[PDB]
Order: sequence, then C-alpha cells, then structure tokens
Amino acid sequence: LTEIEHLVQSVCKSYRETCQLRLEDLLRQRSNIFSREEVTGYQRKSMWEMWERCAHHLTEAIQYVVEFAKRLSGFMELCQNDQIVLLKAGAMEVVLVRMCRAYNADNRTVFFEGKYGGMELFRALGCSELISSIFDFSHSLSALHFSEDEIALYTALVLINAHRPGLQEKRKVEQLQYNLELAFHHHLHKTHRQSILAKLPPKGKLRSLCSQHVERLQIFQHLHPIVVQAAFPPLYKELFS
Ligand SMILES: O=C(O)c1ccc(/N=C/c2c(-c3c(Cl)cccc3C(F)(F)F)noc2-c2cc[nH]c2)cc1
Ligand SMILES: CC(C)CCC[C@](C)(O)[C@H]1CC[C@H]2[C@@H]3CC=C4C[C@@H](O)CC[C@]4(C)[C@H]3CC[C@@]21C
Repeated sequence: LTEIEHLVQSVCKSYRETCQLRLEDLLRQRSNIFSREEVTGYQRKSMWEMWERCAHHLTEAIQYVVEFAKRLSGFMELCQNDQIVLLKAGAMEVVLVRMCRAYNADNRTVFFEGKYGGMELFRALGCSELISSIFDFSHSLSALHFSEDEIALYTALVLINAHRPGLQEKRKVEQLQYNLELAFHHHLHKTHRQSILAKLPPKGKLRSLCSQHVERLQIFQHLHPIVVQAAFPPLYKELFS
C-alpha cells in the first residue's frame, strides 16, 4: 500500500539477508553448552590468541552490519562522508544490539564458536569488567524478547541518526530517519508491541558502552595488530592506523 509498509518490508529483508546467524539456529543450539573442560581450554589460551579470534569475529560482525546499511533505502544515495560518519558511530552499536539474539538469559551465555558459553570463557583477555558490562547489556535487552522485525527496525534507527556530529547533508539523513521512525512506530502499533518503547536502552547507555568497547579493541590492536579481511576501504581508514 504505502511507502511505509514497503519500507518495513525492505528493512526486514535487508536484515534477513545480513543477520549473520539465524534465530531458529541460535534458539535450537541453546542446549549445546561448552563443557567444563572446553571452558578451561579457552581460559588457558593466550590473551593474544583469544584477541585474534575475537577480533576476527567482531570484524566479520561489523561487515554484516555494513551490508545491512548498504541495503537500507536511501543509504547509498547519501554522500560518502555521511555514510562513513553513520557507520563509524553506529556499526558497533548495532553489533552490540545484535548480540542479544545470541544470548541466553536463563544461564547468561552467548553463542561463540559453535556452542554457548559464559563470560568466564573470555578470562584470558583480562577485561572482565568490560565483558561483564556487555553481557549485562544483552541481559537487559533479552527481557524485551525482541522480534526479528523489531531488531531490524531498531538497528536501522541506531544507524540512521541525523544527530551524529560531522554530517554534511543533515536534512537528507533526517528524511531517512523520519521514515524509519514512522515504519518502526507503525509496526509496533500494528503488532501491539508499543510497550517496548519505554523499555529500550537510554541512547547514552549504548553510546558509552560502545565507546568503552571500541576503546579496548583499539588498545588490543595497538599492542597486537591483526590482519583484517578488509572490504570497505573508507571505513577501514577511519578505524585502523
Ligand atoms: O571490511 C572493512 O573494511 C572493515 C572496516 C572496519 C571494521 N571494523 C572496525 C571496528 C573495530 C575493530 C574491530 Cl571489529 C576489530 C578489531 C579492532 C577494531 C578497532 F577498534 F581497532 F577498529 N572496532 O569498531 C569498529 C567500527 C567500525 C565501525 N564502527 C566501529 C571492520 C571491517
Ligand atoms: C573487548 C573484546 C577484546 C572482547 C569482547 C568479548 C565478547 C563480548 O565476549 C565478544 C567476543 C566475540 C563477540 C561476538 C562475535 C560475533 C557475534 C555475531 C553477531 O551477529 C552478534 C554479536 C556476536 C555474538 C559478538 C558478541 C560479543 C562477543 C561475544
């Protein structure tokens, strides 16, 4: 019918094509949990091996988010400066939101390298407080039981934010943002899910968590540079040095 029903469909399709891990796989695998022996195996790995592994997974996760963004109506018609401003500010925020699908609140585990494990899996990295904060964020989000379409629409909005500093064509970003806001709000009304609005994270929370996360990734990358399977030169250039 309207532009807006079509926009819901195209955002959800973009998400489906880029969600990386299927929800029904993630749910089915919840009973597949790392054994005590497997956990010890991970805890004994070098900090630097765990860093290599996690950095590679995080890179790949960011690439799926970039592909998601590229498929959002109007995103590719933004100027390249603005595309990069949006991705730099938002792509890791989206990854952190996407985690909640892979997180099981019943036992505080995340799907990692084919089974579920708790935060203690990552002991060798020596960032227990940061990791705990990330797990807690996913735990808060878990309680919403976000649907796949809610995740799609919400994460589109994490990216398409006209308030990011440094945008050159702010009105163009505003147009996209308003349409996405309408799509999300329409969809929540249609599905009797508007109750989630008051339960979503305060925006400051996601921003500060992400900033802390990226800061730690930068520290590790300075200490122990990784090989990146780089697909997006303008974005790579902004994050790596
Ligand atoms: O394919 C490409 O070209 C490409 C380009 C950039 C990429 N990600 C960059 C990262 C990383 C990060 C990661 Cl994921 C791992 C190790 C070290 C880092 C470091 F912090 F060092 F950058 N952290 O946040 C972002 C990010 C991206 C957008 N907003 C935030 C990923 C793939
Ligand atoms: C600060 C870093 C050095 C260590 C970060 C440790 C985390 C929080 O312990 C990371 C390590 C690997 C990360 C995961 C890598 C890949 C994915 C798939 C993506 O679709 C959702 C997020 C998800 C599931 C990540 C969530 C957070 C993880 C699970």
